[PDB]
Amino acid sequence: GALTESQAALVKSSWEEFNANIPKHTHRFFILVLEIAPAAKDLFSFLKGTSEVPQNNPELQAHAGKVFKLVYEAAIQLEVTGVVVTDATLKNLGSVHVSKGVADAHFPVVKEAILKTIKEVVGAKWSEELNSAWTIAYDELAIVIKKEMDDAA
Ligand code: HEM
Repeated sequence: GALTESQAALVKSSWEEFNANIPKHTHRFFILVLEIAPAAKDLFSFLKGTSEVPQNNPELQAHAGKVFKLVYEAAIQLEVTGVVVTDATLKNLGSVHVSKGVADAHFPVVKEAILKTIKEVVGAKWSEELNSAWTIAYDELAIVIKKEMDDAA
């Protein structure tokens, strides 16, 4: 709907399971990115000039771990305040994405790689409600990001 408390619980819950195996889950996210849009590889500094996604890279792990953390925090924020607040960081994030060649048409790619990751993290605990909670948070965070991008360009 607009993030109920049982929806926020599920995001936090699946988020903690994700965090439990960063090496594994973060490698798996970039696999799902590249399965969707193989052309995206080149945008990523730690993937460029590599054949396969690295499995024990600290840069990949740090990046993909931050990404998930910000969707999960966006979802708590929506639950609690009703909105996503734009701060310096999301302003900062807009200029970096503009610097790296990210367009609005790229957002659906990372959104589906994140849904598929989480589905594999929770396994049998997956529900259509968890799915809609991550969807809402991602979508609300991208809208903020996208305008900070559109203001940087
Ligand atoms: C809400 C959705 C997204 C979130 C929360 C987000 C978050 C981030 C963050 C936190 C970083 C590192 C920022 C820094 O400290 O420099 C970053 C970098 C990056 N992101 Fe995203 N991102 C999102 C969507 C996307 C999309 C759709 C793409 C395009 C395929 C993308 C591509 C990149 C690239 C190319 C970098 C630079 C990382 C590097 O090359 O080292 N992002 N993103």
